[PDB]
Amino acid sequence: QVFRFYWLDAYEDQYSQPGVVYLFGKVWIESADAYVSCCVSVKNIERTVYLLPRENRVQLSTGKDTGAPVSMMHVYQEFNEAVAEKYKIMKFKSKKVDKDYAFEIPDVPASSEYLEVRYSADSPQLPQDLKGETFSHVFGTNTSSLELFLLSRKIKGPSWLEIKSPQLSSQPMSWCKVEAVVTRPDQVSVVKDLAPPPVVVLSLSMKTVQNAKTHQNEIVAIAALVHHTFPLDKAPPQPPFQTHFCVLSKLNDCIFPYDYNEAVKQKNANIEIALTERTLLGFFLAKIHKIDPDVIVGHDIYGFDLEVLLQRINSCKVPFWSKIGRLRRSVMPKLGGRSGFAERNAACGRIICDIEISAKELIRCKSYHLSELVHQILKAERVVIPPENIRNAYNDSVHLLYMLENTWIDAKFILQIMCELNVLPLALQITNIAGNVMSRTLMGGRSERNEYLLLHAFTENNFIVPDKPVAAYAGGLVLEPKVGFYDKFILLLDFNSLYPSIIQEYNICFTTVHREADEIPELPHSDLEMGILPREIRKLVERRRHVKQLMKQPDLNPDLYLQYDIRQKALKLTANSMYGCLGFSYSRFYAKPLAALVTHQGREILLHTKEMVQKMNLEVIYGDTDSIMINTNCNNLEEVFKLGNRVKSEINKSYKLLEIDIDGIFKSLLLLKKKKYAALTVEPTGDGKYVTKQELKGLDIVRRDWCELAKQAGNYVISQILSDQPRDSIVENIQKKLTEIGENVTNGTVPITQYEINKALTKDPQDYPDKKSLPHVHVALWINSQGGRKVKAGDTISYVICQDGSNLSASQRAYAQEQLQKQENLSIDTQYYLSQQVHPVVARICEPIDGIDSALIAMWLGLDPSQF
DNA sequence: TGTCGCTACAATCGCTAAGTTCACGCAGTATCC
Ligand SMILES: Nc1nc2c(ncn2[C@H]2C[C@H](O)[C@@H](COP(=O)(O)OP(=O)(O)OP(=O)(O)O)O2)c(=O)[nH]1
Ligand SMILES: [Mg+2]
Repeated sequence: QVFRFYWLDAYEDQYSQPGVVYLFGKVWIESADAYVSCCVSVKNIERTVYLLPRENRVQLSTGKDTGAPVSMMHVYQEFNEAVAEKYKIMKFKSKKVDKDYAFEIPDVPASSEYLEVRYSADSPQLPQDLKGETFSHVFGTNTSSLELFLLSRKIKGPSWLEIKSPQLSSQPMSWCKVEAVVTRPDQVSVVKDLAPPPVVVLSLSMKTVQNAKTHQNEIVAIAALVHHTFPLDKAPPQPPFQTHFCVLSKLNDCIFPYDYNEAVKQKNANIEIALTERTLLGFFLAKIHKIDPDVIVGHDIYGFDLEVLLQRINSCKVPFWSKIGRLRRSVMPKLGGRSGFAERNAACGRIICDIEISAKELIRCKSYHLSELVHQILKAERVVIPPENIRNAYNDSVHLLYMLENTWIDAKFILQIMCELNVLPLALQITNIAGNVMSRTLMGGRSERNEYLLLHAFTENNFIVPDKPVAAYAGGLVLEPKVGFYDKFILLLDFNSLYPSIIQEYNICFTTVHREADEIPELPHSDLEMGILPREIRKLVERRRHVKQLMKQPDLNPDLYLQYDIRQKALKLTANSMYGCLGFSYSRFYAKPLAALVTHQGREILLHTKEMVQKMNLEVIYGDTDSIMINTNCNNLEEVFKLGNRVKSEINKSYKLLEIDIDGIFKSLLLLKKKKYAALTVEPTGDGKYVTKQELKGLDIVRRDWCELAKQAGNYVISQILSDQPRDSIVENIQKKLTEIGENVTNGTVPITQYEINKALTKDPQDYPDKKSLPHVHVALWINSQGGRKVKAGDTISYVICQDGSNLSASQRAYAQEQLQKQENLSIDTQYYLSQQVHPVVARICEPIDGIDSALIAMWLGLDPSQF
């Protein structure tokens, strides 16, 4: 009678169907000897409200205090007489429950007795501020059905579920293969210790041509790759894709090449040629229904792909739109709005993976557009078709097939990127840790993950969580650097998980720090037991430590090493976001006093460590909120390691959980400012042999907002300055290289790509006020003016500042590289680069350097020293 | 419709206020009527 399946996604409609949640997942059907998508509708999820009784009865209007003690019987009688009649509640089940509370609502005791009352989700929802003569507060009034279900059944991310006494649906309600109806939450249970089942992953790339007549993006091809046995707990398979299907349509007025049909037939691929976008969309929807993928992956899927698909479906009136998801509906949610919420609702039941968002979360790159990711991750070169060539493709079979194969290659690259970063396993792990839904986790962001983690933690410990909500404080202390150049051995000491460790050691929790509704609250007493937040953060820290230890294994595959590093960084960021959400104004658990206490303890710890190290007769030259840089004044590495171990042990002796570890040994350092230095990191190889690795932190050479020419010049200068050559030779080489770069720029021998400068966008180009015209924004608008895919918020834009004879400021002459290559009145402003891109960076680098100054750099670059 | 925290640096733009130059008065000498 039981029903075991692996649930992946959950969907709830607060307005359409009250008290109903649909769970989508995989179920093993023995006859087919494979998993089939199944949907389970958990109905009758009653809403629970906790009422806080008063100590004594109070008159409602007079605001008096009669003095009659208020018991649970009196509370129930009042709710049955006044409130039940007032708000038209017919049936409700009432019981007395002893629950805890420690959050930001005044006059609520830590532990007290409440009258839990439930009733159907069809009944009206009580107001959040409801009060009465016998009760002073009502909680959980705005509790969503999904949250109630997840917290009641203790479901934490994807996992196997067992359903008792399943029912059959009267009529089909989902596009899946198996359906089942659960009459109550209590009939659903969780079964642990079972491997996740392989899922279907569909990677799709589409090419569109915009109609300037209506500024509508019309789809002309969809190249899609599918793998039916993609694992969620193992390494990506090779080859990453099993089979594929291609669909290619024509425009409204253009026609196919002469012998397109014969060439397509000879190609032997699964090419299905749809005459019109309507037939193409119908075929795509039928294919999606047949495959029924569980994880649809793409690039800009949430921003461009799904939005265009749904808009064209609506325009062409493709009958069964709801097949894009897994539920059966008739009315499409209104498009637009912020975020991909419309897209997510449209694709309900399918986990949408946007490798753009995932790449932004996982790695750091100068640009996040597909070509840059392909070059950086896969180390391949991507051929880009200009939109004019896409329009002109309808003139020969060869070019049309080239366009289709380019779409196919883009889809393959998207799948390869998804597999390389290991996005799906990491999403599963983080979802299990947090306990939210996987689609939200893959949508990005840290607030929901930590919020659901703390929801699960507090709920399981008999606590009433706060109702969902419908530089504030000081931070870390940065030591004043001893700016200069150091040629001896510098020993770096860095704390491990400093803020998690502070939370653990000092027992900082909602139930331990007695706040008061900007003074740092008192530390908790050492008598109290460990709180919920220390326990959760300790679990996170232990998981990260386990991953790091697993990384230390010798002879590891470099790809597996990078995957482990990414996972460790993700866990570190998860813990740091758990800390940060305490100081998030819109968070469910906004506890600014707790964050202030944590930061104050961090500052105190750093100050104490600095004082201890200085009291040890050692030199301290830098430190950023958890770290210290020490000038050993030694040239032997063994003594450096010995002293480092001694000082690390001495510092660790004063703490119970906080530990200090030797971060690295720098043979040479260039301390310029706060958060700006370059060093030759030393990694010992053995038998007294060590390898020197360069390391730049915060310099302009490691920033995407500078031209690659300036970055190259600064890198060469830093390499020379950090070398062991005599100073005179270093200065001579710097002069020679600067003269060479000046000659190259003056003679136009530099490659054009070295002039690009990248600046990201915060809002849409339209939403930027008319604050003159910020360079990138300027170019951004041009890109939107031109006939190409628009540029939205959070998109990098590479522009080249060029001469136009305008006698205007540089910031108002920013242009795209294609603009320069096209227009005959635009030329690269050589003087601008030589004076404001190369000179500033090298001058900043060489500030503490003897023999080099701004005037000398200008002279070597061929500029006029006068102004400098 | 959501949206982790804070600290630091750097370029750009607007504002604006001190600093500067250029021009108006007085005194003297001189030339030229
Ligand atoms: N909220 C938040 N806090 C951060 C972030 N990055 C760093 N911090 C805080 C918490 C860290 O413990 C502290 C020191 O930074 P670290 O990069 O050395 O990380 P941490 O010491 O926690 O761990 P680790 O040294 O990598 O083992 O600064 C962040 O992105 N968000
Ligand atoms: Mg650290």
